[PDB]
Amino acid sequence: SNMVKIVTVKTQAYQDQKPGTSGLRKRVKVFQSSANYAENFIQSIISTVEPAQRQEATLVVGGDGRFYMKEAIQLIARIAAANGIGRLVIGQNGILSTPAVSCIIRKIKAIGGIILTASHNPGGPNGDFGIKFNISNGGPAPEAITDKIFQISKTIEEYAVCPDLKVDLGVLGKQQFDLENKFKPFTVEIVDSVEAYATMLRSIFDFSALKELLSGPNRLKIRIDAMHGVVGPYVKKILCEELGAPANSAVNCVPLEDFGGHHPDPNLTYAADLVETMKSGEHDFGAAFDGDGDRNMILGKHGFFVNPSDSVAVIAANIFSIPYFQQTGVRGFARSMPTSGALDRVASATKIALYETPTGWKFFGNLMDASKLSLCGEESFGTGSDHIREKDGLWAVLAWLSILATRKQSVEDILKDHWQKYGRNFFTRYDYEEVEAEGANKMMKDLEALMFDRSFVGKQFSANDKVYTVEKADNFEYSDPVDGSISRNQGLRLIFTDGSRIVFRLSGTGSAGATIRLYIDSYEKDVAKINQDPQVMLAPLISIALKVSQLQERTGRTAPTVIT
Ligand SMILES: O=P(O)(O)OC[C@H]1O[C@H](O)[C@H](O)[C@@H](O)[C@@H]1O
Ligand SMILES: [Mg+2]
Repeated sequence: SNMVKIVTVKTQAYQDQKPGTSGLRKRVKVFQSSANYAENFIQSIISTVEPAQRQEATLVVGGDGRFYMKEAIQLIARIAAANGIGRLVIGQNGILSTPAVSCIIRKIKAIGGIILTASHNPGGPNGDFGIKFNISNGGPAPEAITDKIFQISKTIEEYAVCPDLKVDLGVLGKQQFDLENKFKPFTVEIVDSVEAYATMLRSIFDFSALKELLSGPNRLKIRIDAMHGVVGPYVKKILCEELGAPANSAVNCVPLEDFGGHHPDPNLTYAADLVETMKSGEHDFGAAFDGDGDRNMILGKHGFFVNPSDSVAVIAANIFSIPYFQQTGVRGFARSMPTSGALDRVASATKIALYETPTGWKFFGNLMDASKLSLCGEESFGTGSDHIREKDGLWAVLAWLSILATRKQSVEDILKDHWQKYGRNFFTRYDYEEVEAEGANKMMKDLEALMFDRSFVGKQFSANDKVYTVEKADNFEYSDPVDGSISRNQGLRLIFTDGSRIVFRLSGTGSAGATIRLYIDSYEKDVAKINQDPQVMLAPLISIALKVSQLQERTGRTAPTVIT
């Protein structure tokens, strides 16, 4: 069973195996009931590697532990072997967080990786399955490569497979497979899921300082919720075993194939258990990760909610508490365009460049690969640095713990100090889910044409005490300074003279009919206004956003589906 035949299987192409920014995501039942669905796609990824480059190539493979992952990893090995891929590096039990895969690709100079995750979407027999492809910089495959995969998948007629090859995913070490009529062996390395990632973090952060923060009498009390997803064993081996947090600090830290039956998505309703725990007042700091570990929600004593746009501003303002940045320097800051302007206040005060990018990783990774980006953030619970080429939720928690250790203040007092220094960007996102496309597209086309008229800049909108004056209004465009690409129609912005913004986007992650995302960013300098309820302070700007867009009239919605 270490010697196996290579066979050619005739297959039929599917027409919809189109990777997006985040991979190919289908319902598990589709993968199961569509013959050769996964095989076709895996073969299609590998066909993008020139045969002459396969023998010396390594692919990193792992996923978030959801149902169907181990069957898929076996299939990757069976096809990789038969196609002449020299070596796979696989996390034990198939487990690798998305940041760990990025770490390992870059550490061992793999040609890329295949991540078995649908991120924050549910899993289990009735949920979703995802297949991501990352390339040699450890980041997501860019669109030129995912298009080739899609093209290959639509006309594929056969794949090569080693049907008798079986990998033991549970034991560490090197497994070799001799292939019938092939001279060199196929090699699988099962590595510890956490080791390489933990070794990386060990050089970024001061584990001594953190261990002192988290251990003993006056320890910072923390509660970390992996939501039954991939970050679980990372929490246990790093925060508990190595840094000395008591074991009760790690909740939902055993990966479950169905993520305990819930969405592994960190926000106030999907992580309501963590929130309710934090309300008790016993713990100083709480955090939640998504299913594959690149997203994070940060909570403080009493359930104080650090909104992600503030979180990256705070890290930016205390960035040299982290030894990595002490030693590399700060090459730049970035946030997606819809993210709040809190980061800009910090970057302006410290004379560091601020990149405002369209939604999507590739803009961040481009700037990182150019040595221009050290810290980036997304209002959708994303924080990252150039230590890898994916966002990193556990990294962001360690960043926070490092800042708490040097600041010696509560999470809430750090935010109050921040807002007093930079002013506060009150922020919320309204999601209108599954609105009819005709209404939503009409709402956007009409609003854009309203904004383009000569009189729109300088117009004044008032609601209560607030007056907002239009400084600029446009449909966001981005000329990418690395790859030359021009990204257009990236979101309608109403930029007011006072620092506030309204942003409208249509979601590019198509559900079934459009979803509208309305971002409200209201800047406030007054000290008697910075400690107010955000929804109260955002109401004037929300009123204006609905009035000028005519959203209720276009869509029939009187209320968002989700407020964040
Ligand atoms: O285009 P949208 O629907 O607004 O989604 C954009 C989002 O897609 C994924 O969920 C990524 O994890 C996020 O980085 C990104 O913000
Ligand atoms: Mg994710």
